[PDB]
Amino acid sequence: IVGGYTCGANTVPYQVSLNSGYHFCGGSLINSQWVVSAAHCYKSGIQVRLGEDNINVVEGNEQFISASKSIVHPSYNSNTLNNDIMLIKLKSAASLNSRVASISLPTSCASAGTQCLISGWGNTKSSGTSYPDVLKCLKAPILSDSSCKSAYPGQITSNMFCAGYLEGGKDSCQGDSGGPVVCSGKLQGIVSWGSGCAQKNKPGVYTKVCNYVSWIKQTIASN
Ligand SMILES: C[C@H]1CCCC[C@@H]1Oc1cccc(-c2nc3cc(C(N)=[NH2+])c(F)cc3[nH]2)c1[O-]
Ligand SMILES: [Ca+2]
Ligand SMILES: [Cl-]
Repeated sequence: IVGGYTCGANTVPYQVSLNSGYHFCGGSLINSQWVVSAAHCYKSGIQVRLGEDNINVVEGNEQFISASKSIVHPSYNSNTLNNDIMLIKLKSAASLNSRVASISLPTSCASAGTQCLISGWGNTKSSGTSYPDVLKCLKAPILSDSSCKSAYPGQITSNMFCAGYLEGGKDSCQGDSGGPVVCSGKLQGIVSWGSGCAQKNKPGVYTKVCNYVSWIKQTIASN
């Protein structure tokens, strides 16, 4: 997160860290046994780390659970990043409490101007690499489709939306990939891609989760 602030320990209880010996992507807990992340964060040997704040210190509240299976969306296109969503099933259910909680899936899509919370342990520099120990937060609005398509002509599909600041300075970045974009208590986006981080007129692009609720529910119900 570039230009964001320290969230405060456990204030984002649905945030998870996907770990393979180091933090590589974020994700969102949607029930006690499933996490939603981005398809491009897929890899084998994933350990999901819940209740985290400092990812380099065991401070208490952490639950480390291995992924039993990862389900990348069948129509995921790694060249356009269209359908960039993945579901991860945990080997055992997590114990939910006030520090580890699931976030709700939306019943409708959000409108331009909605203010959302984006969080993660991704890079904090737009020019260079500085990865934080604790969770960073950024409040950012969903942009209109016209401004998004004007920024990324020919690359935005109906399963994506832009959120951020066209002036640059505040944005999600590499490492935040797979994590949550929550608006009015509902998970509306997944950090997916963007050109650089916090650059002027190059906002972040997020997977539009409201277009995948029936898919998430049918897939969870059959696995
Ligand atoms: C291929 C996976 C393997 C595990 C590590 C993440 C990597 O994926 C990535 C590699 C390099 C950059 C990104 C990335 N940059 C990003 C920048 C932005 C933004 N400008 N708001 C964003 F929204 C998502 C991004 N994701 C990214 O998601
Ligand atoms: Ca920790
Ligand atoms: Cl276009």
